[PDB]
Amino acid sequence: QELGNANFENFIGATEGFSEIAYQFTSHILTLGYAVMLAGLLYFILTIKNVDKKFQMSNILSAVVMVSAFLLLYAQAQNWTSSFTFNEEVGRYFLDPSGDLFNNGYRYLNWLIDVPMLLFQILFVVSLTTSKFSSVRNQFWFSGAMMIITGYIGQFYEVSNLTAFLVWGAISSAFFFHILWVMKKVINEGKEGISPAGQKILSNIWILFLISWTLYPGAYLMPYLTGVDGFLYSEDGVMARQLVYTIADVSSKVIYGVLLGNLAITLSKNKEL
Amino acid sequence: QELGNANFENFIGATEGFSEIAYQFTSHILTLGYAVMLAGLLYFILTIKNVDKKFQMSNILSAVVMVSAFLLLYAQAQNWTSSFTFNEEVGRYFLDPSGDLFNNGYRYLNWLIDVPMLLFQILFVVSLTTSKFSSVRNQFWFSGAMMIITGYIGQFYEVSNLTAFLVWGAISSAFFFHILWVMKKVINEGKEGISPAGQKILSNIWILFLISWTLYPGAYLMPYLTGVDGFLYSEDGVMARQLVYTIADVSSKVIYGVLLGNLAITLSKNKEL
Amino acid sequence: QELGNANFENFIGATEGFSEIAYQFTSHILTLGYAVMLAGLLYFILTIKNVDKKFQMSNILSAVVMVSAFLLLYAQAQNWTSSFTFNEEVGRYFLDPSGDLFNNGYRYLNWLIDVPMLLFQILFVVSLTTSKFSSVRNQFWFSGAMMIITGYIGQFYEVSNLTAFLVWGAISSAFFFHILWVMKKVINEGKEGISPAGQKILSNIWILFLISWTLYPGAYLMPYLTGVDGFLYSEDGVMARQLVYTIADVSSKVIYGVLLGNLAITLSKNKEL
Amino acid sequence: QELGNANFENFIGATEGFSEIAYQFTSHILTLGYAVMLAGLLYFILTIKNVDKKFQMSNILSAVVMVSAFLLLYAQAQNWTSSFTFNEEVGRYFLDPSGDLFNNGYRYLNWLIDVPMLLFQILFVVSLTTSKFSSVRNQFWFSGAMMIITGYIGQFYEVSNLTAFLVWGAISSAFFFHILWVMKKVINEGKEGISPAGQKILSNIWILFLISWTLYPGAYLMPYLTGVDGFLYSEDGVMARQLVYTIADVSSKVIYGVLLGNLAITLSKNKEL
Amino acid sequence: QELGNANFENFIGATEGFSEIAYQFTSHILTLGYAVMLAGLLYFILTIKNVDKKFQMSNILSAVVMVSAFLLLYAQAQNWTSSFTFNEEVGRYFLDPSGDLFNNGYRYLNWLIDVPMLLFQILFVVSLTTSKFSSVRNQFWFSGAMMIITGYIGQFYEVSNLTAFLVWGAISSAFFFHILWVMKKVINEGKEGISPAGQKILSNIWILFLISWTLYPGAYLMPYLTGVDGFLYSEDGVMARQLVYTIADVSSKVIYGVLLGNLAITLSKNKEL
Ligand SMILES: CCCCCCCC/C=C\CCCCCCCC(=O)OC[C@H](O)CO
Ligand SMILES: *C/C=C(C)/C=C/C=C(C)/C=C/C1=C(C)CCCC1(C)C
Ligand SMILES: *C/C=C(C)/C=C/C=C(C)/C=C/C1=C(C)CCCC1(C)C
Ligand SMILES: *C/C=C(C)/C=C/C=C(C)/C=C/C1=C(C)CCCC1(C)C
Ligand SMILES: *C/C=C(C)/C=C/C=C(C)/C=C/C1=C(C)CCCC1(C)C
Ligand SMILES: *C/C=C(C)/C=C/C=C(C)/C=C/C1=C(C)CCCC1(C)C
Ligand SMILES: CCCCCCCCCCCCCCCCCCCC
Ligand SMILES: CCCCCCCCO[C@@H]1O[C@H](CO)[C@@H](O)[C@H](O)[C@H]1O
Ligand SMILES: CCCCCCCCO[C@@H]1O[C@H](CO)[C@@H](O)[C@H](O)[C@H]1O
Ligand SMILES: CCCCCCCCO[C@@H]1O[C@H](CO)[C@@H](O)[C@H](O)[C@H]1O
Ligand SMILES: CCCCCCCCO[C@@H]1O[C@H](CO)[C@@H](O)[C@H](O)[C@H]1O
Ligand SMILES: CCCCCCCCO[C@@H]1O[C@H](CO)[C@@H](O)[C@H](O)[C@H]1O
Ligand code: NA
Ligand code: NA
Ligand code: NA
Ligand code: NA
Ligand code: NA
Repeated sequence: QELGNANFENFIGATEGFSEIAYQFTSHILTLGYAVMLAGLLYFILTIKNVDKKFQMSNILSAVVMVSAFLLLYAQAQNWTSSFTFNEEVGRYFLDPSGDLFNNGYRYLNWLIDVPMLLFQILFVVSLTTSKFSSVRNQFWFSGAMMIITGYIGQFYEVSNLTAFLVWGAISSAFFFHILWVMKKVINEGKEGISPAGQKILSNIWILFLISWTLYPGAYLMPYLTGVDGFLYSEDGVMARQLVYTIADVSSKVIYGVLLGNLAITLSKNKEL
Repeated sequence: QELGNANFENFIGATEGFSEIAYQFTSHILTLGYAVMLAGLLYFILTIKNVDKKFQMSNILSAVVMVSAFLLLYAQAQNWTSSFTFNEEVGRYFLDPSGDLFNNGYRYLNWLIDVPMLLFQILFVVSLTTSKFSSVRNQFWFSGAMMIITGYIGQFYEVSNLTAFLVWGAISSAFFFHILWVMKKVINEGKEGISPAGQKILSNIWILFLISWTLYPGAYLMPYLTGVDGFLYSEDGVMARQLVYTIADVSSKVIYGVLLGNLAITLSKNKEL
Repeated sequence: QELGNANFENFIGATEGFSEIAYQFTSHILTLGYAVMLAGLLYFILTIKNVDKKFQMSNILSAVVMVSAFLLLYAQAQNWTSSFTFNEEVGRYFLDPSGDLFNNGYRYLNWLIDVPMLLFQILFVVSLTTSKFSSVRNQFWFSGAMMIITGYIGQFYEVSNLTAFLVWGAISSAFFFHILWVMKKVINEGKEGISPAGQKILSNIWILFLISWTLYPGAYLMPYLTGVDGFLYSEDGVMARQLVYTIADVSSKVIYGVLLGNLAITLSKNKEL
Repeated sequence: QELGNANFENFIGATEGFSEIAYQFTSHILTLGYAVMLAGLLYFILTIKNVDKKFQMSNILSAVVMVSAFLLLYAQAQNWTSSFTFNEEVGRYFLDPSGDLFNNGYRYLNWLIDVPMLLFQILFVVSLTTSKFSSVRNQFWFSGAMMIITGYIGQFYEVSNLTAFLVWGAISSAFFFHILWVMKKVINEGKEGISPAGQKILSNIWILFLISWTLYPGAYLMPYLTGVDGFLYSEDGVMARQLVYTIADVSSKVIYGVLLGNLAITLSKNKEL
Repeated sequence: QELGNANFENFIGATEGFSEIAYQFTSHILTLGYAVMLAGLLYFILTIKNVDKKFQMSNILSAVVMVSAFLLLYAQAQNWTSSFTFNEEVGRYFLDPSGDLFNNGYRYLNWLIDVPMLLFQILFVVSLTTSKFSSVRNQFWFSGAMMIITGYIGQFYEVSNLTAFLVWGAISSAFFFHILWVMKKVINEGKEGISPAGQKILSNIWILFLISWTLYPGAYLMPYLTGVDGFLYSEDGVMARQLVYTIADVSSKVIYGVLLGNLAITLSKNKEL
C-alpha cells in the first residue's frame, strides 16, 4: 500500500494493525493529555491573584499555553480514533484512510505557540543580571522557531527517507542545544539575589526543563531507538511515542508553570509558601 | 469473533446484545455523570470566596477535578452509544465495532488527575500535627499512581485472563489500603484543635471517602461478584458497573468537595455557616 | 417490527412516520429549550451581586440547574434528529434505528440534579418558623428521588405494559403529593415576618410551582389523555409532550429562579427593585 | 418529489439545485451571523460596568439575546450544509434529505426569547411617563408571542398553501403593528425630560427598530416579492432571504444593544460619553 | 468534473490531488491558526486591567476580533479535512464533494467584523490632531466594507473567469489604498505629543499593518503569481495561500493587538512597561 511521506504509526497500522491494548492505551493517554491541559488552564487562571502584579503575566502565559495544548491534544485524540478502525475477522485496529493518515506534525506547528511562550514566561519571574531581556527573548524565539520548523520537515520522512529524517533532526538539535545554553544562563542569573528557597525552585525548574524538553527528540527517534526491526518498530513503539509526548507535555507545560508560580510566590512581597 | 483483551461489556454486546432498558439506562447514567461534573465545576468556582484565602486552593482543586471528570464522562457517554447499535430484527443493541470496542480504561488513566488532586486538596483545609505535609503528599501520590496503573493493566484481562485480572487487582488493592491508612491519619490530625462542628464534618468526610472509594474496586469485580455464569455476568452487570461508577464519581468528587468547602467555612475567621 | 420497552414516539415513528411540521416542530421546541437554559445560566451568574451575600447560593443553584438542563436538552435535541430520518418516497420522517431509539428517560435521570436543587434553593431565601431546615431538605430529597426513580421505571413501559406504566406512575404520584405538601408548608412559613411585597412573590412562586411541576406527570400520560386510539396517540401527541416539557422546564427552572431572585432582592437590606 | 409543508429552499434545492456561489454565500452569511452574535456576547459582558448599576440589566439582557441568537444561527449554519449536497455530474448542490429538510422555523421559535427580551430591555434604560411599566411589558410580550406563533404556522405553508401563508402572515402583521405602536409610545415617553444627547440616541433607536424589525416580514415574503415565477423564486431568492435575516439580526440585536448601552452612559450620573 | 465558480484548491484537488505533506501541512497551519486566536482571546481579556480605563476598549475589540477569527479558522480547518479524502491506490488526497467544495469566501465575509474593528480600535489609543474621530471611523468602515465585498465577488472567479477575478480585485485594491492612506494619517497624528517610546511603537505598528494587510491580496493572487502553469498553480500554491493567510491573521490581529496594548500602557498615567 502506497502511503508516501507518512509517520510510522500508519505503516504499523496498515500491516500488523494494533491490538486492543495498543489502540485503547494510545487513545487513553491522549485523552488524559488534553484533560490535564484544560484542568491546568483553570488552575492558572484561578491562581493569578496568588502572586504580586508583576509576576501575573507568567500565569497568563501558562494559561495561553494550556489553551494551545488542549486544542491540539483534543484534535489529535480524535485523529487517532478516526485513523484506525477495528477489523472483526482478526480483532485488531487497522489503518482507515477515509479518516486521514495519522501525523504527529499537528504537535510541531502548535509548538510555535508553546515553545516561545514557555521560554518567554520565565523572564517575568526571574530578574536577569548581565543579560538583556530583549536579547534573551530574541535568541529564544529565533532558535525555537528554527528548531521546530526543521524538526517538522524531518518527521515527514521518518519512514520514507531515513537520511533526510536524521539530517533535519541533527540541524534541529543544534538549535535545541542553543536554547539549553541560553536557559541555563537565565536560570543562573535568576538565582542571583533571591532567597535560598527560590534558588532551590530554580534548580528544580532547570532539571525539569532539561529532562522534559529532551523527551521530545526522544519521541522523534522513538521507532528507531532499538535499531532496525527492533522492539520499538511496532505497536509497542507507537504506544511509547505518545506516552513520552504526554509525560513531556505535562512536565514541560503544567508542572513547569506550577513551579514558576511557586517561585513567584516566594519572590512576592505579601505572600509565603 | 475475536475480541482479545477487551472489557466484558463487548462480550455481552456481541453475543446476547442489550435490551432497550439496559442500553438506554447505561447511556442515561453516564449523561447524568458528566452533567453533575459540569454543574459541580460551576458550583466550586462560584463559591471560592465563601472561605478564607488560605482555603481557596481546595475550591480550585475541586474545580480541576470537575474538568477532568466532565471531559472523561462526556467522552465515555459518546463511546457507549457509538459501540452498540440497534438490530431491527431482534430488537436489541449489539456490538458495532466500527465504533471501537468499549473500554473502561479511559476512566483509569484520568484517575491520575483525580486521585492525586482529591488526596492533595484536603491538606489545604486541615492542619497536620504529627505527620509531615510533604511526606503525606508523596505517599498519597506514589500509592495513588501505583494503585491506578496496576488496576489499569488488570482490567484489560477481566475476560481474556482471569488470573492476571485478579493478581493485578490484588496488587492494586495493597496500594489502596495504604491510601486508606494515610487518609485516616490525616482526618484524625485534622480534627485536633478545631471546633466540634468541623470535627463532625471530618467524621462524615471519612465515611464518605471510605465507602465511595471502595465502590471503584467494586466496579472492577462487578461481572464476577455473583461468580461464574452469575446474575451479574449479563446486561444487568453492565448496567450495575456504570451505576456504581457514577455513584462513586459523584460521592468521591462532588460531595467530598462540598463537605471540604463546608469545613473550610467553619475554620474561616469571618464566616459562619 | 420489534421495539420492546420503548417510548411511544418510536412506535408512531415506525408505523405512521412524522409530517414535516411534526418532526420540525419537535426539533425546534427542544432547540428553544436548551437555548433558554444557556441564556438563563448567563442571567443567573450575571445577577449574583444583585442580592445580599446570604441569598447568593440561590443564584448559584439556579446556575447549577441551568447547566444540567442545557446539557440534557441539547443532547436530547440531537437524539431527536438522529432517531428519525426523511423518507423521500412518502415524504415523512420514520424511525432510523441506527440513531438509537428515542427515549425520554434522559430527562428523568437528569431530574436527580434539577429536582433536589430546585427544592433546596428556596431554603436559602425564605426563613422557616416551625419546620427544621435539615428535616425539610431530607424530605424533599428522599421524596424527590423516589418520585423520579419510580417514574423512570414506569415510562419504559408506556407502550409495552400499560399496567406497569400506571402502577409505577401512581406510586411516583404519591411521592409527588408529599413534595407539594412540604413546599406549601415552606412557602407559608416563608411569608411569616416579611414585607407584603415578598409575600406576593411567594404566592406567585407557589402557583408557578404547582402548575409547572404538574405538567410533568401530564407529559408522562400525554399519549393516553384522549384514551385508546385517541387524538393524542399520534404525531400530535408526540409534539404535545415535548411542548409541555419545554413549558414546564422554562417555568419550573428559569421563571422559578427569577422570582426567587426577586424575592431575595426585597429581603436584601441594601437593595431595591 | 413529495416534500409536503416545507420551505421553498427545499423546492429550489430539489429541482434546480444551488450554484457554488448560492450555496457557499448562504453558508458564509449564516457563519458571519453566529460569529457576530458570539462577539457581541463578549462585548456586552465586558462593558457591563461602563454604566450605572440600574442600567446594567440592559447589558445582561443584550447578553441573553446574544446567547440565543448565537446558538440558533450556529445550529442553522450546520442545518444548511447538511441539507444540500454537491452533485458531481451537474456541479450543483441538491436537496439531501438524509440531512433533514431545511426549515427557517428554528429562527421563529427562538424569537420567543429574542423578541420579548429586546422589547423588555429598553424599559430598564428609559423612564415612562403616562404608561405603566407592567402594562407595556405585558402588551409587548403577548403581542410578541402571538406575532411569532402565527408567523411560525404561516411559513410552513409558504409553498404548499399560499392562502394559509398569507392569512397567517396577515394576522401576524396585525400584532406587529401593535408592537410598533407601543414602542413608539415608549420612545416618546423616554425622550421626555432627558438630555439632548439621550434624545438623539432614542431617535436613532426608533429608526433602527422600525427598519430592522420590518426586514423580518420582508424575509417571510421574499420568494414572492417579484410575483409568480419571479426573479426571487430561485437560488437568488434563497440567498436574499438569509442575507436579510442576517442584516436584521445584527441590526435588531447587536446595534440596538449598543445604542441602548450608549443611552445608558449618557443617563449615568457617574460616567461620561 | 464540473466545478463551476470554485476556488483553485478544488481543481488541484480534483485533478492532481494533494501529497501527504501538502494535505497535512494545510491542515496543521489552519489548526495553529485557530489555536492562536483562542489563546489571544484569553490574553486580551486577562490583560484588560493592565491599562487605564479609557484604553480598555482596545482590549475588548481585540477580544471581539479573536472570537470571530477563532470561529472562522476553526470552521475552515474542518472544511479542509472534509473536502479532501485519501485515495489508497495512489496515496494522495482528492476532492471529496460529499464534504462540499473548499471555499476561501468564509474568511472574506468574517472580515466584515475583523477589518472594521481592527481599524476602529486604534482610535481608542491614539489621539488625533487634525482629523475627526467619527470622520476617520466612517471612512475606515465604508472603504473596509467595499474592499471586502468586491474582493469576495472576485475570488469566486479566480479560475472560472480570470477577467472578473482581476477587475473586482482591482476595484477592491482602490479601496485598500484609501485605507492605507487614512491609517498613515492616523499613525502620524498619533505620534504627535507622546513619548519617544510610544512613537517607536506606532512606527512598528505601521510597518506591521502595511506588510500584514498586503499579504491578503497576496493570497488572493497566489495561484497566478508565477503566471500560467507556474510553480504556484499546484499543491505548493495551495499550501502557500493558507500559510500566508495564517501569517497575515496572526500579524494583523494578535501582534497588532499586543502592540496597541503596549502603547496603551506607555500612555497610561498609572502604569509602566
Ligand atoms: C516563522 C515565524 C515563526 C513564529 C514563531 C516566532 C515566535 C513569535 C512568538 C510570539 C510573538 C508574539 C508577538 C509579541 C510582540 C511583542 C513582544 C514585545 O513587545 O516584547 C516584550 C516586552 O518588551 C515586555 O514588556
Ligand atoms: C510544550 C512543547 C514543547 C516544550 C516542545 C518542545 C520540542 C522540542 C524541544 C523539540 C525538539 C526537537 C529536536 C531537538 C530534534 C527533533 C525535532 C524536534 C523539534 C522534536
Ligand atoms: C474520582 C476517582 C476516584 C476517586 C477513583 C478511585 C479509584 C480507586 C480507589 C481504584 C481502586 C482499584 C482497586 C483498589 C482494585 C482494582 C483496581 C482499581 C484501580 C479500580
Ligand atoms: C426541572 C424538572 C422538574 C421540576 C421535574 C419534575 C418532575 C416531576 C414533578 C415528575 C413527576 C412524575 C409523576 C408525579 C408521575 C409520573 C412520573 C413523573 C416522575 C413524571
Ligand atoms: C431578533 C429577532 C427579531 C427582532 C425578530 C422579529 C420578528 C418579526 C418582527 C416577525 C414579524 C413577522 C410578521 C410581522 C409577518 C410574518 C411573520 C413574522 C413573524 C416573520
Ligand atoms: C484580520 C483580517 C484582515 C486584516 C483582512 C484584510 C483583508 C484585506 C486587506 C483584503 C484586501 C483585498 C484586496 C486589496 C484585493 C483582493 C481582495 C481582498 C479583499 C483580499
Ligand atoms: C408577570 C408577567 C405576566 C406575563 C403575561 C404576558 C403573557 C404573555 C404570554 C403569551 C401567551 C400566548 C398564548 C397563545 C396561545 C396559542 C394560540 C395560537 C393561535 C392559534
Ligand atoms: C540515532 C538512531 C538512528 C538509528 C537508525 C537505524 C535505522 C533503522 O533502519 C530501518 O529500520 C526500519 C524498521 O526496522 C526498516 O523498516 C528500514 O528498512 C530500515 O531502513
Ligand atoms: C473475587 C471475585 C473473583 C471470582 C472469580 C469468578 C470466576 C468466574 O469464572 C468465569 O466466569 C465467566 C462468566 O460466568 C465464564 O465465562 C468463564 O469461563 C469463567 O472463567
Ligand atoms: C389515566 C390515563 C390512562 C388511560 C389509559 C387508556 C388505555 C389506552 O389503551 C391503549 O391504547 C393504545 C393506543 O391506541 C392501544 O394501542 C393499546 O392497545 C391500548 O391498550
Ligand atoms: C407579495 C405577497 C403576495 C405574493 C403572491 C405571489 C403569488 C405567487 O404564486 C406562486 O408562485 C410560485 C413561484 O413562481 C408558483 O410556482 C406557484 O404555482 C404560484 O402559486
Ligand atoms: C497580476 C497577476 C495576474 C496574472 C494572471 C495571468 C495567469 C493566467 O493564466 C491562467 O493559468 C491557469 C493555470 O496556471 C490556466 O488554467 C488558465 O487557462 C490561464 O488563463
Ligand atoms: Na477507530
Ligand atoms: Na448507538
Ligand atoms: Na433526521
Ligand atoms: Na453540504
Ligand atoms: Na479528509
